[PDB]
Order: sequence, then C-alpha cells, then structure tokens
Amino acid sequence: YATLLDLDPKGKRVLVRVDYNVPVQDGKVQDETRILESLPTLRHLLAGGASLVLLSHLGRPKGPDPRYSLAPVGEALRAHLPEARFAPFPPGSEEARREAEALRPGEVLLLENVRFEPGEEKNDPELSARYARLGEAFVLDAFGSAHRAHASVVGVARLLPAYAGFLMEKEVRALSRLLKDPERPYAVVLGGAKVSDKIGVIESLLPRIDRLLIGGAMAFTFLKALGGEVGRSLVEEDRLDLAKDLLGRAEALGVRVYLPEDVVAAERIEAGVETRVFPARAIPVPYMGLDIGPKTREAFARALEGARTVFWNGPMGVFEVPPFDEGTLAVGQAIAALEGAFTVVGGGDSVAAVNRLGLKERFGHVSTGGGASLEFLEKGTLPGLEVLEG
Repeated sequence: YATLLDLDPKGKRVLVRVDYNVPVQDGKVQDETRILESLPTLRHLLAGGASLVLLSHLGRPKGPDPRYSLAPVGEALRAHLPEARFAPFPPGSEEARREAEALRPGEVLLLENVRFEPGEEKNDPELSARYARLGEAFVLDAFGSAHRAHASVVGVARLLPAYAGFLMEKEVRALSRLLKDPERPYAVVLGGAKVSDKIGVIESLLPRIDRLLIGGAMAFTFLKALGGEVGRSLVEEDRLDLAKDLLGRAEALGVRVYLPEDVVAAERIEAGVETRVFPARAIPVPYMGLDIGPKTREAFARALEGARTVFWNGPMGVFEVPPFDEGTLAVGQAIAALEGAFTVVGGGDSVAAVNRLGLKERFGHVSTGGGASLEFLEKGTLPGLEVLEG
C-alpha cells in the first residue's frame, strides 16, 4: 500500500483519480466539500514540482450528456487553484491526450466526466491504456469509487506506478481501527431502505460488535420478521427469512439488537404531509412508517450510552423529505454528544445530518466512502486498494 510519501513528483505529470461527484444545479456546484477534501493531495503534488491531470465521475449519465459535464466543477476548482483548468474532452480521446502533453509543471487539468467513456465501467483494457498516456504515475484518491474495478480506478492502476492519496489513506486507517480490536462497547447504527443491501456487512460485523441499532425502511423487514404489523411500510418479502436468522445469530453471538418501537407515519411520502405516530409493530394498513418515532429516538440514544466505538451509516427515515429527517438528526446529536469514544459516520444522508447540525468536528471520522466503506468493512479490502503497490 504505497502512499504519496513514496512518490517523488518532481518533473512528472501525475494522473489523479479524484471524487468530484458534487451536487450541481444550473451550471453551478451547490456543495464544494468534495473539491476541498482533495486539495491536501493536490497541493502536496504541486509543491513537489508536478503537473496534474484529474479524472472524476459525475452523476450516472447515459453516455455523453451535457447535464453531467464537469465544466462547473472546473470553475469551482479554479477558485482554489489559480492554475487549474477544465477541458471539454473525454478522458480517452486524442484531444485529451494532447491537452495533457502540453501541460507545464504547476498546471492542473480536469478532463471530462469519465462516465462519458463507454469502456469505463467495464474496465476496458484499451481505454485503460489510453488513460496511461495521460501521465507517468497514478494516484487514486477517490475512496468512494475504489469498490469497483473501473478503467480509471483499477485498470490504469495496473499500467503505471500507483499510489494512494491522503484522502484514501485517511479513510483506510479510520476503517481499519474498526476491524482491529476497537474499544468496547462497540456499537453499530445502520439505516436504509432495503435490507438486502446490508446483509453482507451485518454478517461480517456481528462477531465483532456488542450492539446493533437498526433504523430506516430496512427495519420493517425485521419487525415483520418478528411478526409485527407494519401496514404499507416498505418490506422485502424475499428477505423475511434471512432477517429472522440474523436476529437469532446476533443473540447467540451476544449482540444486543435495538429496533424501532414507534414511528412517524403518513399515507404518502410528501414534504409537509400530515403525520401520525404509531407503535412500530402496529401501523394501520393505509399508513407507511417513514421515520423513527420519539420513543425510538429516546431508546436509541440510551442504547448508545457508554459506547467507546461507534460506526453509523444510513438514515433513520426518509431524510430528504422534510418532516422525516428528524430521527436522523436526533441520532446524530446522540452520537456527537458521546465522550471518550471513537465515532465514525458515513453515507450521504447521515453525513448531511451531521453537517446541518454543525457537528462535523465532534466526530472521530467523517467517511467519504459511503458504500465503498461498507464493502471494505465487509471484505477487508477493495479492488482499488489491491493495485496500490509499487
């Protein structure tokens, strides 16, 4: 696992895979956070005497799509690094190769959305070789993209001396603590819509944890599995069986599991909609549970008391829909208030809650990997990390 301290950037053209998948609206970035998070890595390279070619994804565009151009990100980056420019050329094009070859030491070139290239998500060898012509060394600093063997993440890494950036290094060390005898009690807080997407990581963590708090829509599959009546709440009939087995092994492994006991419900998911609070195992048909209730927020905070290690990923309810973001905000303050503990928060809505509460500084580590982080904890590595050697 080579880091930036193993690379001498003097006189070299360095290709760097960054994570610039930021929100954009009307040709303007709405949140520069991801861009700011990459500067430590970029400035270190520039300081050492390098020129840089940057590659990033943006949204899930269906082939070339002006809607997802990185031009707005280029302007944002330019406010921070005076010599950074954006060129509307696809990463593997001849125009892009020539633009990078013209680069002078100190310049920073951001190329077009890598997802515009048809061979990107398929790790196409030809495409990878094309990216290799962009620089003499490769630096992967987009942890949120390291769980997939894509052309700009794994492919190009195999053709050029590859190293991990500061962001990558930080994410890996924070997550490693969670897999290396962390301080007890160790509590995990998981949230999300479907359970099927958390089974792998839940299984992996069970034998290492002491407490499991489950919120969000995924919790109703569990409640239903215990014989509850969840009304029109979202449930995966296809997982009711495994969900019940998971609660069993949990108990057998000596892990305390906490589930919602009350919920805030409505007949439709809409901002400002009228709500009613019901017991979590007695939601009247018409209604859908869309967030954890007041008693549940209370019990969850009580369950976290005394924990010395906490990992939280996922919303407690439909976060982006105004009334239903309260449970997630309550859990964030509960974890932020903890003392003497190593707390880690990841996933879009959970991180968003922390930011809105102005509680970032209160957390041990704010994950930038999202699902990547969950897979690392699940498998112990990622394909984007295995290629970071010489």
